[PDB]
Amino acid sequence: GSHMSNISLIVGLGNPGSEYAQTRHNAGFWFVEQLADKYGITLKNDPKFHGISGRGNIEGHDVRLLLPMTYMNRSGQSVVPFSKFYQIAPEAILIAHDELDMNPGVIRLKTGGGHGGHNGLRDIVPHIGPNFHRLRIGIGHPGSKERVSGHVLGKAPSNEQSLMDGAIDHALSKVKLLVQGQVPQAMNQINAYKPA
Repeated sequence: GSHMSNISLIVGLGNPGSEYAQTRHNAGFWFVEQLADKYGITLKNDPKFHGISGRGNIEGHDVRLLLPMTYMNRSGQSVVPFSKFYQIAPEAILIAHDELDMNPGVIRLKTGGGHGGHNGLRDIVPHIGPNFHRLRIGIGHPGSKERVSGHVLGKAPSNEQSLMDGAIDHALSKVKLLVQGQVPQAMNQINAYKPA
């Protein structure tokens, strides 16, 4: 299984299909797909766990990557059995996700807390509890609750996309600290990111 707070499972939240791939609610997929490319981790079909998953070495540590293919609001139907099967405790899990409550170009590492209204996290916390780490990728808020769907399921304008892409790239550079268990240092260095 996992060991301490070395991160050994990195989950990206999102929806399956080309129609959702460029939407804000797929920010977690963007991070994990980019991470997989950086480290040469193959993301392959994983029907048993309703996802796409991979396993490989990040900086000398055996790490698994997971993209649920459940649709966002059923993400726990992938994350929970996967983490349980591989005996990965929440403390060794990082979940990357879009964050309505932060600006595009803001990114933060958080440990614990609730779902903040996020429908993917809402499907995960009841089962494994809150004590996993989160890479909160700011996407902004559309105003009202009524608008949250056409917002998260929208394709950001280019300036916002650039801001998010730069923040994601910064976070990729800090995964080495996370897989090494250096959560405090990673939190400081991720949270300090500015776009300009």
